[PDB]
Amino acid sequence: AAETVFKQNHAASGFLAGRYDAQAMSPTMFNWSRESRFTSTADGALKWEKNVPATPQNGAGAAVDGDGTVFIQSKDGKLTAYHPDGTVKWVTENLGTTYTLTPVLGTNGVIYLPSHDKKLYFIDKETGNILWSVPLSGAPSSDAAIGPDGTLYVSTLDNYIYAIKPTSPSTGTQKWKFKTNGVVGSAPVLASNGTLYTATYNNIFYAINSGTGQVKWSKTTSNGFKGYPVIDRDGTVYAGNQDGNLYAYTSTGAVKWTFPLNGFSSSSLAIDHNGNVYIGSGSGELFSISKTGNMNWSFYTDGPVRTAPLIDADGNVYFGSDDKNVYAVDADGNEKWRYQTDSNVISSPVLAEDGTLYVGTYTKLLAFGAK
Repeated sequence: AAETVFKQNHAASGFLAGRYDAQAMSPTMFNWSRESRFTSTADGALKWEKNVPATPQNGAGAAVDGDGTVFIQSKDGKLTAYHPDGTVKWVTENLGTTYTLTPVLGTNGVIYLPSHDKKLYFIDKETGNILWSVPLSGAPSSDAAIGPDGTLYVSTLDNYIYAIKPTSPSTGTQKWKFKTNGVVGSAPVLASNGTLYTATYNNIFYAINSGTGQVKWSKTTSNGFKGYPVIDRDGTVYAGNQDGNLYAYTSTGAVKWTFPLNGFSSSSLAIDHNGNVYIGSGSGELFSISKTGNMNWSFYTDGPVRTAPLIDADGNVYFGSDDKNVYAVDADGNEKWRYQTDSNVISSPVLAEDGTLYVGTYTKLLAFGAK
């Protein structure tokens, strides 16, 4: 257990509060504001590095529990639990290859990991033993988002949104399922009013009632949305589109505004307690954009920014780029430090209680400790 509990929301965000491990330091990559409640004095000095070969979907990465244990999947079928000092705590194998997702930490020590084996794994966080699995009709294309009652929402590659009850195979596991029109590119996120949001590469944006699985409203665009959106207190969805614009939709489906990214959207989003939203672009920039759609600042890198940015309690923003640099910037967009590595930084950063920053590439998991 950690000092303070994990919250999905600050005053300016509007995600649906789900049954996540409130005692963990970072129990989920997305479906939360991505503004850490922790500060960090990390100055860019590498604490350690491990070889974690991965191809994470939409910037998936590690999770950290209350004890500081770092859980991360590798594309060799392994789910590894690391102690804070880099030594292995346990390892479970034969869990799925090709693609990597985030091991989401639910209540009662359960890790929820969807597997390319077309299974949803219930894994004990303490030992790494598989409690049971739920079969999926297709390969999963998203992390597991957890509802208030523990329902798990994932998208599958055969064009479905699945609502799975967090129960043993002794009962029916399907709360509902929704056949989507096209390949899901925007993974399910959930808003305070109970709406689930997703989108497909047939250019359809869905607002789905997460209680019944019925479509509230939908919109088509000229191009497809990609990544995990963020939601503000008013229920407005901010989502990056491959046509080069960040869209903002109100909860009723009205277009609040758009902002041009000078390139295809390349990362999922973050929202701070002042209502600013952050997104990376294929143009190489990491944008900070106000709630009214005005650009606060733009940090330039030499490659597409695919890591979903992370904000700490002091307003510093951490991310990585396809120029193979890990970046830390202050709340005004000025560089604090950088770190050159051998592979593209694509696995979104995570912050531990003591300010240790974990971030990953295609080959390595990195750890930047305190100063």
